[PDB]
Amino acid sequence: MAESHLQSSLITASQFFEIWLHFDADGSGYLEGKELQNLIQELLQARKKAGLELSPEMKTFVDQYGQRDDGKIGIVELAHVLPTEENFLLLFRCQQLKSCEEFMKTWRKYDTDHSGFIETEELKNFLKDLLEKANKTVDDTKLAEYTDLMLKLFDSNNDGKLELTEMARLLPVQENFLLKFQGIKMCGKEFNKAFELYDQDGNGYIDENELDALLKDLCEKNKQELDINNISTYKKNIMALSDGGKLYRTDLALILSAGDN
Repeated sequence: MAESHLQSSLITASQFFEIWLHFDADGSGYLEGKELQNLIQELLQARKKAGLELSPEMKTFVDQYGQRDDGKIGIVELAHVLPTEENFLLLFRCQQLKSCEEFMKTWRKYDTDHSGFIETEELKNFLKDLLEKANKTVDDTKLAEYTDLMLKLFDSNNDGKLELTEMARLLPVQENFLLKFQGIKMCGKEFNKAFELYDQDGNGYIDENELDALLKDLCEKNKQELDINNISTYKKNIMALSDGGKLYRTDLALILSAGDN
Protein backbone atom coordinates (compact mmCIF):
# COMPACT_ATOMS: atom_id res chain seq x y z
CA MET A 1 0.00 0.00 0.00
CA ALA A 2 2.74 2.49 0.99
CA GLU A 3 4.50 1.72 -2.17
CA SER A 4 1.36 2.90 -3.96
CA HIS A 5 0.30 6.05 -1.96
CA LEU A 6 3.72 6.94 -0.65
CA GLN A 7 4.86 8.34 -3.98
CA SER A 8 1.47 8.32 -5.66
CA SER A 9 -0.06 11.71 -5.02
CA LEU A 10 -0.36 14.25 -2.28
CA ILE A 11 -2.28 11.93 -0.01
CA THR A 12 -4.59 13.02 2.74
CA ALA A 13 -4.17 12.49 6.49
CA SER A 14 -5.91 9.09 6.89
CA GLN A 15 -3.96 7.70 3.93
CA PHE A 16 -0.55 8.92 5.00
CA PHE A 17 -1.76 7.80 8.40
CA GLU A 18 -2.39 4.42 6.85
CA ILE A 19 0.88 4.21 4.93
CA TRP A 20 2.61 5.00 8.18
CA LEU A 21 0.29 2.68 10.00
CA HIS A 22 1.72 0.03 7.73
CA PHE A 23 4.97 0.10 9.77
CA ASP A 24 3.21 1.51 12.88
CA ALA A 25 3.18 -1.94 14.34
CA ASP A 26 2.93 -1.12 18.09
CA GLY A 27 0.03 1.17 17.23
CA SER A 28 1.31 3.31 20.10
CA GLY A 29 -0.27 6.17 18.17
CA TYR A 30 3.20 7.06 17.01
CA LEU A 31 5.77 5.50 14.70
CA GLU A 32 8.51 3.79 16.72
CA GLY A 33 12.22 4.18 16.30
CA LYS A 34 13.03 0.97 14.45
CA GLU A 35 9.64 1.15 12.71
CA LEU A 36 11.15 4.41 11.62
CA GLN A 37 14.21 2.75 10.30
CA ASN A 38 11.76 0.20 8.91
CA LEU A 39 9.38 2.81 7.60
CA ILE A 40 11.95 5.29 6.34
CA GLN A 41 13.44 2.21 4.71
CA GLU A 42 10.19 1.77 2.85
CA LEU A 43 10.11 5.48 2.01
CA LEU A 44 13.36 5.49 0.09
CA GLN A 45 11.87 2.37 -1.47
CA ALA A 46 8.55 3.97 -2.33
CA ARG A 47 10.62 6.44 -4.16
CA LYS A 48 13.02 4.06 -5.81
CA LYS A 49 10.13 1.71 -6.64
CA ALA A 50 7.44 4.25 -7.47
CA GLY A 51 10.13 5.81 -9.62
CA LEU A 52 10.61 8.91 -7.61
CA GLU A 53 13.94 9.90 -6.16
CA LEU A 54 13.68 10.35 -2.40
CA SER A 55 12.84 13.94 -1.46
CA PRO A 56 15.48 15.72 0.63
CA GLU A 57 12.95 15.38 3.40
CA MET A 58 12.35 11.66 2.87
CA LYS A 59 15.97 10.92 2.15
CA THR A 60 16.72 13.16 5.13
CA PHE A 61 13.76 11.92 7.14
CA VAL A 62 15.62 8.73 6.47
CA ASP A 63 19.02 10.26 7.16
CA GLN A 64 17.54 11.93 10.21
CA TYR A 65 15.12 9.21 11.35
CA GLY A 66 17.02 6.27 9.83
CA GLN A 67 18.70 6.18 13.19
CA ARG A 68 15.79 7.33 15.36
CA ASP A 69 15.45 3.76 16.68
CA ASP A 70 15.53 5.25 20.19
CA GLY A 71 13.14 7.84 18.75
CA LYS A 72 9.50 8.18 17.81
CA ILE A 73 7.39 10.32 15.49
CA GLY A 74 3.89 11.67 15.51
CA ILE A 75 1.43 12.22 12.70
CA VAL A 76 3.01 15.58 11.73
CA GLU A 77 6.55 14.17 11.42
CA LEU A 78 5.35 11.55 8.99
CA ALA A 79 2.58 13.73 7.58
CA HIS A 80 5.07 15.94 5.77
CA VAL A 81 7.75 13.26 5.35
CA LEU A 82 5.65 11.93 2.54
CA PRO A 83 4.12 14.40 0.05
CA THR A 84 0.70 13.89 1.56
CA GLU A 85 -0.24 17.52 1.68
CA GLU A 86 2.47 20.19 1.64
CA ASN A 87 -0.46 22.61 2.03
CA PHE A 88 -2.66 20.75 4.53
CA LEU A 89 0.53 20.32 6.49
CA LEU A 90 0.85 24.07 7.02
CA LEU A 91 -1.87 23.64 9.65
CA PHE A 92 -0.60 20.16 10.40
CA ARG A 93 2.59 21.66 11.73
CA CYS A 94 0.54 24.60 13.04
CA GLN A 95 1.10 22.91 16.36
CA GLN A 96 4.89 23.02 15.90
CA LEU A 97 5.04 26.19 13.81
CA LYS A 98 5.74 28.40 16.86
CA SER A 99 4.99 26.35 19.99
CA CYS A 100 3.59 22.93 21.01
CA GLU A 101 2.17 24.30 24.21
CA GLU A 102 1.02 27.58 22.63
CA PHE A 103 -1.01 26.36 19.61
CA MET A 104 -3.00 24.17 21.96
CA LYS A 105 -3.94 27.49 23.57
CA THR A 106 -5.76 28.25 20.33
CA TRP A 107 -7.16 24.73 19.99
CA ARG A 108 -9.62 25.32 22.85
CA LYS A 109 -10.66 28.83 21.70
CA TYR A 110 -13.24 27.46 19.27
CA ASP A 111 -13.79 24.43 21.51
CA THR A 112 -17.08 26.00 22.65
CA ASP A 113 -15.99 27.69 25.87
CA HIS A 114 -13.53 24.81 25.76
CA SER A 115 -15.46 21.57 26.28
CA GLY A 116 -12.20 19.62 26.51
CA PHE A 117 -12.65 18.32 23.00
CA ILE A 118 -13.66 20.15 19.86
CA GLU A 119 -16.87 19.18 18.07
CA THR A 120 -17.53 17.89 14.58
CA GLU A 121 -18.93 21.16 13.30
CA GLU A 122 -16.52 23.04 15.62
CA LEU A 123 -13.37 21.13 14.69
CA LYS A 124 -14.43 21.20 11.10
CA ASN A 125 -14.55 24.94 11.82
CA PHE A 126 -11.28 24.75 13.82
CA LEU A 127 -9.30 23.70 10.74
CA LYS A 128 -10.62 26.90 9.24
CA ASP A 129 -8.96 28.82 12.06
CA LEU A 130 -5.86 26.90 10.98
CA LEU A 131 -6.48 28.47 7.61
CA GLU A 132 -6.53 31.79 9.40
CA LYS A 133 -3.14 30.95 10.90
CA ALA A 134 -1.50 29.65 7.70
CA ASN A 135 -2.54 32.95 6.13
CA LYS A 136 -3.29 30.83 3.06
CA THR A 137 -6.57 29.11 3.88
CA VAL A 138 -5.69 25.54 3.03
CA ASP A 139 -8.17 24.40 0.41
CA ASP A 140 -10.87 21.82 1.17
CA THR A 141 -8.39 19.11 0.20
CA LYS A 142 -6.06 20.29 2.96
CA LEU A 143 -8.41 21.01 5.81
CA ALA A 144 -10.99 18.27 5.20
CA GLU A 145 -8.50 15.47 5.15
CA TYR A 146 -7.35 17.21 8.31
CA THR A 147 -10.73 17.76 9.85
CA ASP A 148 -11.40 14.06 9.54
CA LEU A 149 -7.95 12.91 10.65
CA MET A 150 -8.51 14.96 13.77
CA LEU A 151 -11.59 13.12 14.99
CA LYS A 152 -10.65 9.77 13.38
CA LEU A 153 -7.01 9.31 14.44
CA PHE A 154 -8.14 10.41 17.86
CA ASP A 155 -11.73 9.20 17.79
CA SER A 156 -12.40 8.88 21.51
CA ASN A 157 -15.70 7.12 20.95
CA ASN A 158 -16.47 8.25 17.42
CA ASP A 159 -18.78 11.20 18.07
CA GLY A 160 -17.21 13.48 15.52
CA LYS A 161 -15.23 15.44 18.13
CA LEU A 162 -11.62 16.35 18.70
CA GLU A 163 -9.48 15.79 21.81
CA LEU A 164 -5.73 16.73 22.30
CA THR A 165 -3.89 13.50 21.47
CA GLU A 166 -4.91 14.08 17.86
CA MET A 167 -3.63 17.57 17.91
CA ALA A 168 -0.96 16.10 20.20
CA ARG A 169 -0.10 13.47 17.61
CA LEU A 170 0.12 16.18 14.95
CA LEU A 171 1.72 18.60 17.43
CA PRO A 172 5.40 18.89 18.50
CA VAL A 173 6.18 15.97 20.81
CA GLN A 174 9.56 17.66 21.25
CA GLU A 175 8.37 20.06 23.96
CA ASN A 176 4.73 19.09 24.18
CA PHE A 177 3.68 18.30 27.68
CA LEU A 178 0.96 16.15 26.06
CA LEU A 179 3.08 13.14 24.96
CA LYS A 180 3.96 12.86 28.59
CA PHE A 181 0.57 14.12 29.69
CA GLN A 182 -1.14 11.18 28.01
CA GLY A 183 0.79 8.73 30.17
CA ILE A 184 0.29 11.28 32.91
CA LYS A 185 -3.35 10.17 32.65
CA MET A 186 -4.39 10.41 36.30
CA CYS A 187 -8.02 9.65 35.53
CA GLY A 188 -10.93 11.89 34.54
CA LYS A 189 -12.29 10.90 37.95
CA GLU A 190 -9.15 11.99 39.82
CA PHE A 191 -9.12 14.91 37.48
CA ASN A 192 -12.59 15.89 38.60
CA LYS A 193 -11.72 15.27 42.29
CA ALA A 194 -8.19 16.70 42.27
CA PHE A 195 -9.53 19.65 40.41
CA GLU A 196 -12.14 20.00 43.13
CA LEU A 197 -9.23 19.78 45.57
CA TYR A 198 -7.52 22.62 43.72
CA ASP A 199 -10.93 24.26 43.96
CA GLN A 200 -10.09 25.45 47.45
CA ASP A 201 -12.74 28.17 47.52
CA GLY A 202 -15.44 25.79 46.38
CA ASN A 203 -16.37 28.05 43.51
CA GLY A 204 -16.17 25.53 40.67
CA TYR A 205 -13.33 27.33 38.95
CA ILE A 206 -9.58 26.70 38.79
CA ASP A 207 -7.01 29.39 38.02
CA GLU A 208 -3.56 29.06 36.39
CA ASN A 209 -2.19 28.78 39.94
CA GLU A 210 -4.27 25.77 40.90
CA LEU A 211 -2.94 24.49 37.61
CA ASP A 212 0.53 24.23 39.08
CA ALA A 213 -1.29 23.02 42.17
CA LEU A 214 -2.62 20.38 39.80
CA LEU A 215 0.81 19.57 38.43
CA LYS A 216 2.28 19.35 41.96
CA ASP A 217 0.29 16.21 42.28
CA LEU A 218 1.50 15.17 38.87
CA CYS A 219 5.25 15.73 39.29
CA GLU A 220 5.29 13.90 42.59
CA LYS A 221 3.30 11.25 40.75
CA ASN A 222 5.54 10.91 37.70
CA LYS A 223 8.87 12.77 37.56
CA GLN A 224 9.35 10.84 34.32
CA GLU A 225 6.66 12.91 32.64
CA LEU A 226 6.03 15.70 35.14
CA ASP A 227 9.12 17.56 36.30
CA ILE A 228 8.64 20.08 39.10
CA ASN A 229 10.93 22.27 37.06
CA ASN A 230 8.62 22.34 34.07
CA ILE A 231 5.64 21.65 36.37
CA SER A 232 5.00 25.36 36.69
CA THR A 233 5.22 25.07 32.93
CA TYR A 234 2.84 22.12 32.91
CA LYS A 235 0.54 24.49 34.82
CA LYS A 236 1.26 27.04 32.18
CA ASN A 237 0.35 24.91 29.24
CA ILE A 238 -3.02 23.49 30.56
CA MET A 239 -3.47 27.20 31.33
CA ALA A 240 -3.24 27.74 27.59
CA LEU A 241 -6.73 26.29 27.37
CA SER A 242 -8.04 28.06 30.42
CA ASP A 243 -10.28 31.10 30.49
CA GLY A 244 -8.70 34.55 31.02
CA GLY A 245 -6.02 33.29 33.37
CA LYS A 246 -8.70 31.38 35.26
CA LEU A 247 -9.33 27.90 34.12
CA TYR A 248 -12.60 26.14 33.50
CA ARG A 249 -11.68 22.56 34.13
CA THR A 250 -13.14 21.51 30.78
CA ASP A 251 -9.84 22.81 29.41
CA LEU A 252 -7.41 20.96 31.71
CA ALA A 253 -9.11 17.61 31.87
CA LEU A 254 -8.30 17.09 28.24
CA ILE A 255 -4.62 17.65 29.06
CA LEU A 256 -4.42 14.60 31.23
CA SER A 257 -7.82 12.85 31.04
CA ALA A 258 -7.14 9.12 30.77
CA GLY A 259 -9.51 9.32 27.83
CA ASP A 260 -12.84 9.52 29.62
CA ASN A 261 -14.06 10.58 26.19
